Amino acid sequence: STQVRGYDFNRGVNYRALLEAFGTTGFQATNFGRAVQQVNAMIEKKLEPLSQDDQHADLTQSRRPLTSCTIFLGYTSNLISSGIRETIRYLVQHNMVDVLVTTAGGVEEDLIKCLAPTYLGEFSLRGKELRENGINRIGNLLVPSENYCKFEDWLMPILDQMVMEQNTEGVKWTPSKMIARLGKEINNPESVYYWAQKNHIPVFSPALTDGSLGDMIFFHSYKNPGLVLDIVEDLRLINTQAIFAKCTGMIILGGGVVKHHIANANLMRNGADYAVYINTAQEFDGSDSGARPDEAVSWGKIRVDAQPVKVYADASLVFPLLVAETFAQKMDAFM
Amino acid sequence: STQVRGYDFNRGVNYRALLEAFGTTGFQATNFGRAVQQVNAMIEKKLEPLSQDEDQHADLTQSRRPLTSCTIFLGYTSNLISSGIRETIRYLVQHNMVDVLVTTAGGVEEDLIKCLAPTYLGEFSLRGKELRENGINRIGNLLVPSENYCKFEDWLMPILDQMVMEQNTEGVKWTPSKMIARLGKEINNPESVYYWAQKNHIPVFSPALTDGSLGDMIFFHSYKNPGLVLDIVEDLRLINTQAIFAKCTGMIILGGGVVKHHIANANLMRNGADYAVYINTAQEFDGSDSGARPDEAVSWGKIRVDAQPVKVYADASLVFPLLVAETFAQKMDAFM
Amino acid sequence: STQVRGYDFNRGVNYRALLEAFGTTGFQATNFGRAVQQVNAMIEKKLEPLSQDDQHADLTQSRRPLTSCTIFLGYTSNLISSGIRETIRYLVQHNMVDVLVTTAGGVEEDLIKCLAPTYLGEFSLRGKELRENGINRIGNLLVPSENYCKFEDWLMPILDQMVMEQNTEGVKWTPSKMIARLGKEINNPESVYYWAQKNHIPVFSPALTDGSLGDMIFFHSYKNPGLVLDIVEDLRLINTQAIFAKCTGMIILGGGVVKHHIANANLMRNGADYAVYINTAQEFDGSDSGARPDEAVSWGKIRVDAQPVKVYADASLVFPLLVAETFAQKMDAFM
Amino acid sequence: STQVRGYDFNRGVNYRALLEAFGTTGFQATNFGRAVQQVNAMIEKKLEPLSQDEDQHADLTQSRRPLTSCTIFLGYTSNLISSGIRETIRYLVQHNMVDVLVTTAGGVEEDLIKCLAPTYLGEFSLRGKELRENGINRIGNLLVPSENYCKFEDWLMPILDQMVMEQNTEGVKWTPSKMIARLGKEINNPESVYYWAQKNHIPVFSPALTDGSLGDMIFFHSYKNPGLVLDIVEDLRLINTQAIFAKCTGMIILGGGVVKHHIANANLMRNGADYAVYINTAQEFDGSDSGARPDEAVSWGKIRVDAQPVKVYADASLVFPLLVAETFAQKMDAFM
Repeated sequence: STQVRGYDFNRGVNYRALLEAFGTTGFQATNFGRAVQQVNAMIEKKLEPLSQDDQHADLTQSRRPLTSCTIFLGYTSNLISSGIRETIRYLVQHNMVDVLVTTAGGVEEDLIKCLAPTYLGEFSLRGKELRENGINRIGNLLVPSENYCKFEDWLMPILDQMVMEQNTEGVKWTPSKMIARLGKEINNPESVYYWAQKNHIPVFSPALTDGSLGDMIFFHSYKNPGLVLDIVEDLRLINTQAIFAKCTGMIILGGGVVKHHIANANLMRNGADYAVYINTAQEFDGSDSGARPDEAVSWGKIRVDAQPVKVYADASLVFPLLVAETFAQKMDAFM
Repeated sequence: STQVRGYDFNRGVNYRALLEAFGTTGFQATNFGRAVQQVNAMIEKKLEPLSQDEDQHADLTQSRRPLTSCTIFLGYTSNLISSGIRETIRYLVQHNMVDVLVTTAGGVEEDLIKCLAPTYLGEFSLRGKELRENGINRIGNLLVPSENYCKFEDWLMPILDQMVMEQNTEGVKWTPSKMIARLGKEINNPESVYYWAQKNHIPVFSPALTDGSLGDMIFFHSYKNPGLVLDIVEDLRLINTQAIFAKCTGMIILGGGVVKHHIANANLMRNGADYAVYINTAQEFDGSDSGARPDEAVSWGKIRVDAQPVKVYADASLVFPLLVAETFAQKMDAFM
Repeated sequence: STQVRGYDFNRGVNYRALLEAFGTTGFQATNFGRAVQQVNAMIEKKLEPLSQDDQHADLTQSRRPLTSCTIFLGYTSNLISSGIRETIRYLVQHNMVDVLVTTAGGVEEDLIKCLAPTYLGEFSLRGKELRENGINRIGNLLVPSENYCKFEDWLMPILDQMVMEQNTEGVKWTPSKMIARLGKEINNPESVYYWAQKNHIPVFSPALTDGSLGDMIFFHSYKNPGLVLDIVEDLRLINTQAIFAKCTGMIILGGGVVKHHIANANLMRNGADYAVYINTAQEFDGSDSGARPDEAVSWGKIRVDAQPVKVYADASLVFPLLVAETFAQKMDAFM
Repeated sequence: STQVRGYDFNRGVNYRALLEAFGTTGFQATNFGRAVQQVNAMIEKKLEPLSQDEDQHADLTQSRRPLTSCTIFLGYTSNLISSGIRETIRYLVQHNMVDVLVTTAGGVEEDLIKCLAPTYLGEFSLRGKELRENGINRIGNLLVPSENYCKFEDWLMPILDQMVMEQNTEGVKWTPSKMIARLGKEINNPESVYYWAQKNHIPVFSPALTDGSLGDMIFFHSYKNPGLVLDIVEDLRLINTQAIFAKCTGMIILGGGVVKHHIANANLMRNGADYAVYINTAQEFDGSDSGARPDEAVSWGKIRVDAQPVKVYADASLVFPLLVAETFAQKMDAFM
């Protein structure tokens, strides 16, 4: 049995030792330490050599090579509005995860940040005055409305090409296919989705129309009717990523559809081997967002022998620390 | 200037008086009282007749549903359909008291499956290992046997066969809302929310319909019978049109996530809902949309500036039946 | 096994049936139903006749007669600022509970409401403007500063008498003794503490000085030095209420010291027989406020065979409903 | 106008840069950055010298502690003393970096008991029955053997005997803070927070000191040796005087409850703290003082209007060591 003991600042300030001490500090600090261990277990399993074949690509319909552990990373839109956008972009840029799952805000806000920035503000700011000045609030963040005007100008010509390619080149569009195209078009190394499509990391977002991107598509469809986005084919693509995995881990930031969609794909292989949740949602109202990992065990979305971890924390604080002690330590092994 | 005072039980248990007294009790009790006022304002507006000019603009809807002076969007998370709030929602839909539903995938199939097999009471603390071993799945403090989903598979597969056939031979262009209407017709059971929704021409939107057991079944089905397409773009036009050509709109949103965002974003298209009540336990401090106060939506134009929206920070399983008792259920005669 | 089913409004509106249906509705509605049952179990045990003696009074040093179940009711100050003040006053007026535990705000705000009201406001109101207008915010409630001026005028002459009685009539003051005296002085049937002292229900508040009452005592002590408030004797009084109980129940609204103090007194009898918590606090930071009842079982503050219930809810909503279906149904049996 | 940008790990793991980048990351990460700025402002003020006039007013304190330009109140709940944050708090107290402590009863005795026997890591989910049967008590995901309290009984009883004797024969008028100072002297262990507090003349206030294991022991003791009095009125004068004759005040408050309220109410006596940082997970919507935003305290005059207080919505076990690393620990040389 391990004793409780916090970091002793009489040693001075060594950050690596400070973070290691979280494991024995208790409460959510201990769960953070447990999360470092689970993610490092995922990474070490991923780095094990493997031997397998063209077969894989025919049943997944993916160009992505299999590894010894397929890592699903899911995150809510607000985290793409935050600086965790840079954290996620880093992992995708270096091919450290295999599948992304977000909400529609979580696609478009990455793209818009390549056109214009998001600013710091305060939770307290009143909507009346903000609206009168053309500013939209996201938590304690602020996005000028003009940001979406620039987004519209950038996007309309691409939508025109997508409709044309659909009606004459046979393209059957889905959200993931669309997200890849937008990342290719934004063509900017600051963008998560630019790196994802370059590295053949698919992005699933079955509610992609539920945001500003949806708005644009709606307005565009009266100037250029025709665009269809199918969600059934994306279901086959994400589920096959899970079924034909050697091992799977889930890193899930926040709740909602991103949490559920990743968990349900792993129910196809009767469960994920590793799982970390980081969110502030609570169980007591029965919502999937607030459920402990152990609920997902009852369903088989996480294997009974797994040691899943939830850290009850704002991921804006915890996720960069987690990456610092896990993925960022093994950068040499990813090149 | 309104003074704080609680209900005095020296008067006896006068239930209506006790509920009315929440308004002056403070904290979330006062917010409940404000939510009752906001929903009654939605209902009073809804029953007001359309002038000639208003009728002209609302008829632009190519939908069969009679247009009213207030189009009410009801959104709820899947857990509430697993709960007994399924019963509350079904009643409102049965009597045409709301006009548009928004939910998540689980929120469709658990209503249908409850017409095949029940959900049971459990405890939050039950461990996943022993439950999984006995083929019981946990939803909060509720429990659903795996057998339930088998029954659902046997029921749904044939319908999936027919939908593919109608897609391919009759030109049907399926969307989530059209599939949900169809599944409601098939279930053909007056205990079902979606049975009543399709009977009463109340559309159901669920852009992430594939993310659950229904998706599992579509996925398996697609291998013995491929090609089913569910387009989300057409549904986006359909929900947005409900908001654009409304004389007035109200939002009643239970929980967070896509249901909260999708309803509010549809109302951005008319420069804001006139009335809105949120009921949920999510907190704002992580910047989630689920935990945002209504005043954030005001920032965006999703709720009008002159509106007086209300958030009640409570589990809807407690609050929503009380809210309905004090609002819609008092005007039942006006809806039949 | 019980099926989930909510109330069917096709029956019309019968509130008693509506509340009963919470038990089968799920999530916190089910826990509410479980709480109704636990409190009704407490009340039914309390109403069982008993046979015992003067002995009791000598080891508790209390005039309160023993019953078959001693009910401890604890609540945080904010609930005395709310209308739950009326709910609590009703239970105390009719001798339905045996021991009260609150914080200091929870004493003085009951007394002040007999001099001037608390008003409705909003959580959003900014402190700068409120302070400039002499208004203090409590959640979405508002208390003018003048309220505390009236309180000061009312209280100073009583403090003078208490110091005099201490230094010449031997009175050894404690918080509970003081709270009884203040309830006697306010002499107003709207006051919780007026009814508590009339019915010999003791009020424990070991941090009584941590509020406006504390302020006043502080200022008074420079005009009239001498007042001592001992907490050791109040410890003996509350613990003996628990030790010499036939059975005990705890109804605890909110967290903090009120939750802990009641639970620790019941650790003296190796546990309470019935227990209901109503609060919105969460466990994940390890605080006693957010702990589930099952933590208290590990300590022996609740008996292993008990079936304690926590309702995760604002007590301003839930407590009047709970009382309506429990204590208020048995009013005839309390007269 | 400050843009949102996160730390770019393409730069490597530069820990100081990563922590500084929280300020522009958003949500609670930005609040952490603001908390670092507020605490560094407290520290910079504290190290500024007292002018002649300022020295004159602060010396009015009849306390031994050297007065500084900023009196810092550190408050924390009992659970944090059970956690490894005990280690963080002890360091600050050891090096005279704070001036007044406020805690709850558990917050005193668990520090002393850790000098007799350790606390262990557990899980939140461990069931109370099997723990009780094996004489293990649960504190969140931490575990304390019952034996710990037996060791504490054997250690404390003799001291209680002496305090009664000094009360009765030497005229000692005991209060919670005086008892805590005495228990710190007795423990005589440099791992103990209260050892260092009494060594450095840092008073500890705990009006509800009786509400826990220490109270249990006082209670039992009072039967073989009655009469111990702990007066809370004198301690009220003592904490209030620390605030009234301060040149400047800062509050660092971890968690809610009496510690939060008592520190803030002491600062009402000077018409407000100049600096304040709250770290806790409590929510405002039930109207609790624990969950109130700092701006509520502004309403009361507990925090000055011109202050820029900060609440970080996080478990302090995560945040507080990071905060200390970026503030107090960078100025260690100035405090020795």
